[PDB]
Amino acid sequence: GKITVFAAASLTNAMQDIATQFKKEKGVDVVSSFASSSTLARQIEAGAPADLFISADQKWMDYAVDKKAIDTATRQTLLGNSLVVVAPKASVQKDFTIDSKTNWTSLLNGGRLAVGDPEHVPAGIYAKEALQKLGAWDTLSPKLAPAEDVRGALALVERNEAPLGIVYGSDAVASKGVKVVATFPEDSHKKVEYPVAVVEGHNNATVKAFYDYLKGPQAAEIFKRYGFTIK
Repeated sequence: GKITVFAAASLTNAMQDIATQFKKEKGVDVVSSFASSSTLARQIEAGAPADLFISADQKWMDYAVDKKAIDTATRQTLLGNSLVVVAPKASVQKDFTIDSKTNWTSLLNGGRLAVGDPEHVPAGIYAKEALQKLGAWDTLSPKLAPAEDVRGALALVERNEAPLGIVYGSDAVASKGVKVVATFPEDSHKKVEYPVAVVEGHNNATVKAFYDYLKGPQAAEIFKRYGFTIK
């Protein structure tokens, strides 16, 4: 039959390849919707008939659980990731270090810093927490180029519409157009974690077999090659 997965936009390439292999080996079509985890959790609350939800943070899974929208016994942390700064591939921007004295103003040179919208996109929330911790937020908040999800922020940098952007380490792996120029210290922000859960009322043998496959070795291979860490 058919399975619908709502997945954080950073999972795009990994989930597409997983769906391909799952169809090949088991016959079932997996159709994913990719968007900010916030948008997808709100769609699920409203009644969108997703079978599985994978969030780029604990926050928006918590939100869907609190709304009684999730089969909570299935909830498990699946993946981790790093938070990075990226530049267009061709840019001459050097690697730099991120600390309380980083000269963000200098690095941007009058350009914007592409981010997932920090009002709700997990990549933006992680970014804001870090820049607040580091004392850079009041300097950088006027210079942001927010995006509907972390892949829209990635696309701004790819197109050299922003000279730097904050995206996940895995997003740099997926893109042929950017390179990593810095990594946020892990102690600057909450650990990046992706919970998966079956959506309430969607726990049937078909959906459950694909849920199990996500936690399995074929999926793990694909996730690792796309720059996710396996929990």
